[PDB]
Amino acid sequence: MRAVNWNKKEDDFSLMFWKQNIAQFWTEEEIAVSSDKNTWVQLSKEEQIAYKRVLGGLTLLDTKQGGEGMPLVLVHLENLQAKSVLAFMGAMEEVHAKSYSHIFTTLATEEEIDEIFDWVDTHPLLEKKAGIITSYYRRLLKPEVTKKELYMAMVASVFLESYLFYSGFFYPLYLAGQGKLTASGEIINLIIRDESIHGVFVGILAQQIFAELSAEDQQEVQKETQELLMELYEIEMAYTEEIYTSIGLVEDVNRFVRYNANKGLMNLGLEPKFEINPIVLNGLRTDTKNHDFF
Amino acid sequence: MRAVNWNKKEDDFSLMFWKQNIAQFWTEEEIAVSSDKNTWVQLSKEEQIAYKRVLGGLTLLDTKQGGEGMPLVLVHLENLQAKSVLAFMGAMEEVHAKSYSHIFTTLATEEEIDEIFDWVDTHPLLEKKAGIITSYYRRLLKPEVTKKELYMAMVASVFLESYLFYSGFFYPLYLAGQGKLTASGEIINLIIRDESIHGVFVGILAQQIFAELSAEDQQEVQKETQELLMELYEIEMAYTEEIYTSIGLVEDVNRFVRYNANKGLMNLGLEPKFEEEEINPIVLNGLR
Ligand SMILES: [Cl-]
Repeated sequence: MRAVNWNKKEDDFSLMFWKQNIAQFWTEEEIAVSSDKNTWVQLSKEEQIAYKRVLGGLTLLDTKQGGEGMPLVLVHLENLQAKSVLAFMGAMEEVHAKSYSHIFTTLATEEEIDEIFDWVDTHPLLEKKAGIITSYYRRLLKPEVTKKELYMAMVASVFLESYLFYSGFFYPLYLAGQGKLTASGEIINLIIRDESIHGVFVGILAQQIFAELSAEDQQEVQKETQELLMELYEIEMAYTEEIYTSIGLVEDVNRFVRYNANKGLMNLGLEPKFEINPIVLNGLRTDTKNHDFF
Repeated sequence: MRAVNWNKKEDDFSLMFWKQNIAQFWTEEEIAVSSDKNTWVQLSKEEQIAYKRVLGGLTLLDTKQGGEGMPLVLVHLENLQAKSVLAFMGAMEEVHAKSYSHIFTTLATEEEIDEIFDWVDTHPLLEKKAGIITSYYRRLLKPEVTKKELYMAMVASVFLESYLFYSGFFYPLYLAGQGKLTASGEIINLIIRDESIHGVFVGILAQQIFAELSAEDQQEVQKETQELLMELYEIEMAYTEEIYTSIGLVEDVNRFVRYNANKGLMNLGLEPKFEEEEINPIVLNGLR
């Protein structure tokens, strides 16, 4: 039975991503959020509700990625060095989720927070969105998986990390780019810096598996991938209408969703399928690599 | 579908263990090991081989715990706060494995290191003991698991983290207690500080799942747990004989194995099964 041996590279990139994930390590206690209250109270009722709801949705996606996606993808990987990186990435998803709770504690009452998490649990679009992704993960709950099944779980992972978060990330970035809730904006930037490298790494692993598939299986997963992309897009368009219509931002968020869907495709080695709001860009500007990335 | 909500406690202990695991965070780059070369070269070849072999075995157990044990136990937990803790613990198992490679790079040539890992992969006792543990994990590769299956995977996890490591941890602690390889000894101590809290936490979870079983299921897993303990003991005694006979420490390591088996049992809420003894005082000084 093999032990991970870092003296003998198993691939050309796992060490670099291990080191970068470690270098980017942070926890919920490094960014104090209390100073955001001065601009929180200046938001309208409708803007506060949108902010809290998008944070709830972001929390759900991190919960599923750290607790189902990374574990089930990594257990079936044969590359022990890449397994190591994914295990660390899954732990950082849990750090991300906990950081949203830290934001909530500062900006909302105990009762308001619990109302948001009840709204998340019963929300039909969030349940549909997360169910679509996790179906590909739950297919891996068996002793032996095919490369097609593993590939499609990695696709789902890239789409969650590079794409599905961004209808939610929009709003903390939009406010921060206006000087509002900048400390929470710093946290979201740290989260984005991690998710960006997560999506690149899983996308590399997916491309390696894809090349190992038969031509017939390649054509089948290409179709499934394009269908999944658009299935999620339909749900995201319903979600942006639900969240952002009250505050006038639906079309802006949709452009941002498409931008990040294209990024997810590129992480998988695929061409863009869709043809960034400047205030969002300014809210990314606090992190040099985020602003360059986007 | 539920998102983790740390505002509303799911149990009385996950937040405390979350905070402690974060507080204990460290990586491979924080302890420079090159100063150990001065005492490494004073060891005989037999001592050096034993050290490298036991680190190879420790690396195998971390590989399986981070890459199979924690993932498969956590995926079936309903408690999202406890899931969070386990995901972090699994990542730290991978950090531990990477730290052993850091020690290897300092103390051995590239060819020597690859020889150790080939020795690990083809070792029959390491394959057997790892296979016994991972059999309980692999039973969780299905959409729905029973609480009996989850309990026995948690038992296997506590036995690995609180017990099976210690036939290997012995020798770095013993040498460090004598002033030898003390930088590597500092790393092993950081690893032990993590594994100790891992075993306590998983043991708490196991006791919770146990209380949720029918009496019939309780009687079954109680017996399976005692049998597993002693099946692993028989393998560990073969392993200590193989590793430590050359350097005269077999009976010393066996005492330490029994001590830590008892700790694993107590982490599960179970009574000790081996003669309760004082820890070897040289090892105690290596923990100091
Ligand atoms: Cl296949």
